[PDB]
Amino acid sequence: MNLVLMGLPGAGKGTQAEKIVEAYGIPHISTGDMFRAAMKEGTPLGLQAKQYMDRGDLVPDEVTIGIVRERLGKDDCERGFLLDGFPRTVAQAEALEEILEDIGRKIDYVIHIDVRQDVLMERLTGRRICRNCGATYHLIFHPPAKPGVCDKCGGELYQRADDNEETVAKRLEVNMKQMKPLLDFYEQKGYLRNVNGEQDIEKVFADVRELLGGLKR
Ligand SMILES: Nc1ncnc2c1ncn2[C@@H]1O[C@H](COP(=O)(O)OP(=O)(O)OP(=O)(O)OP(=O)(O)OP(=O)(O)OC[C@H]2O[C@@H](n3cnc4c(N)ncnc43)[C@H](O)[C@@H]2O)[C@@H](O)[C@H]1O
Ligand SMILES: [Mg+2]
Ligand SMILES: [Zn+2]
Repeated sequence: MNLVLMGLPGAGKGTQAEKIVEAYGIPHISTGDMFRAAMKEGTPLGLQAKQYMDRGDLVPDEVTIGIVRERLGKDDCERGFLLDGFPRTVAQAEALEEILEDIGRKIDYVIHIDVRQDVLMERLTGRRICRNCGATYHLIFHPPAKPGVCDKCGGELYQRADDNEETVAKRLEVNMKQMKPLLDFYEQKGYLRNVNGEQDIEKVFADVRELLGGLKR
């Protein structure tokens, strides 16, 4: 399974990626996760990315493409992979085609989790994640068994810096501008498939398993 997840900030991509990885054993590759880990470590790329992420802007194309090229060339990607929130621009998608031609690992399907913008502010301001393993919760929609504690590793939950009302409105504007050109790129390829993201979390995952059932595991 060679897969991409696309969708607006807060649509449910991370939530569904956790369930796909647990079921099928393929590597989870999230560019947002990679940039936040680098920022916490204080590396030159992490400090560059921080200026863009704090505002709600996208990180420039070529440095982003470069970290993806290197990750996908690893041995653990031989029998499949899941890209979560990359690509984000048509220039990223064009580069990704050339990378996969070269290593012989072409995309099976692009999964678009479709959610309208009027519900996304409430999704993002109540999001809480695990400091140690990244597991995703929501104080109203999907709370942990014990308050402030991860169900998976027992670590402390926290609110991301970028999940504030002012930075969320900027993220929605920036990412919406890229949606129609990216969706048109993959529709013309023939392997874009749509999922209704405005359902219960377990029903969204059911529809995702139904999409993926024709692939070898
Ligand atoms: N390729 C690239 N190019 C350039 N720059 C890049 C880049 N990638 C990253 N960057 C930079 O890095 C930053 C961060 O990137 P990114 O982290 O990828 O954050 P985002 O891009 O803003 O996407 P999120 O990770 O925000 O949302 P999600 O769809 O995964 O939803 P979730 O499952 O958590 O769910 C949301 C909430 O709702 C809940 N929820 C999930 N599903 C449902 C449901 N069905 N019903 C109710 N609630 C639900 C969850 O519990 C959760 O609390 C960017 O702004 C940019 O600066
Ligand atoms: Mg994510
Ligand atoms: Zn955890």
